[PDB]
Amino acid sequence: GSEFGHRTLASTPALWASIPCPRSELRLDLVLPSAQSFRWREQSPAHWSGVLADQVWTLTQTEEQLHCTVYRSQASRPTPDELEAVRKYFQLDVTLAQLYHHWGSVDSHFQEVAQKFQGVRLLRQDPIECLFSFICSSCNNIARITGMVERLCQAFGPRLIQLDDVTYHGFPSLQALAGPEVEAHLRKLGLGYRARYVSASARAILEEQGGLAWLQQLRESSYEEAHKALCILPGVGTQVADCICLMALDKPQAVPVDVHMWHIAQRDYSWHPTTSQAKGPSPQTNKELGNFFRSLWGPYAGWAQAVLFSADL
DNA sequence: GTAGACCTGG
DNA sequence: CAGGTCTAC
Ligand SMILES: [Ca+2]
Repeated sequence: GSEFGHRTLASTPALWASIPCPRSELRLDLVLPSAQSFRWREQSPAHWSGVLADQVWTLTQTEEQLHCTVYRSQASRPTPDELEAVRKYFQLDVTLAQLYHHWGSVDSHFQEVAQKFQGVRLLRQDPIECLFSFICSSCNNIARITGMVERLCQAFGPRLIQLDDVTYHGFPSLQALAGPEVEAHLRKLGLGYRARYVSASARAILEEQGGLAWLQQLRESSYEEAHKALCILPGVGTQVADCICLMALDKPQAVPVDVHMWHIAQRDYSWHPTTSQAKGPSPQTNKELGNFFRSLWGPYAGWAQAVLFSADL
């Protein structure tokens, strides 16, 4: 009975396991729907379900605990090894209290604004999902992006399991996305011109860059190196590259500059371009603005930016 | 080194 | 009308 549908902490207590984690270090309601990953849904109030480490999970938290439950057979509580995967996904080793202190210490503005928005951290995402999810972010809003990514995974990703009327799918592989007629197919799913970038980048990686390995090892390369490489892919400009660097390649100093960030820079810092004579967003002015926040916040400027983006809603 | 074109739900 | 990327003078 309760053995069907998405679980909740109450309905199947013996199936959940917890990870010590204070809400000051993580607010699911601030991270999961914030445009880092687009594959988490709050199917039950305060409960988020999505694919993590190739399996489906539901997560919910109390004041000091991050409660997790996994759907693989034979119903059972998450093993310690599995829970680890959750910890790594949320990079729980990176201490938020420490980062907030540092940023608050060097930025009076961050100071005030951050008090009301604690728990905003960066998800450690898979390079492929992050690469194609953000290729779909172009001239698009979170709601539409979520739909496109969803249709995309349903059509080309492996079927995992079914909860209620939701069939979860793993993210498509490079082979799948590189397949014949993927573009036309993606266009039917509404991805528009982005359909072409998805197809083109899948093939470029597989047939020109050396495949998945080329991408995966960027995590060991330098931020400037990683950012440089990523920009080779079609549909991947400096902005989506920074997103990938920050979100999947362990480059915490990466700062994706979009119009949103410009608004923050102008309104909350009275910032203006020093180098370029261009007064608005341009390849040159965007690069600079990114440098501005890096010198202000430090080695984790990217994480700091996420905090401001949350409080800005 | 700065404009329209690219797609389409609103 | 709306998060960028791409390419033409
Ligand atoms: Ca490119």
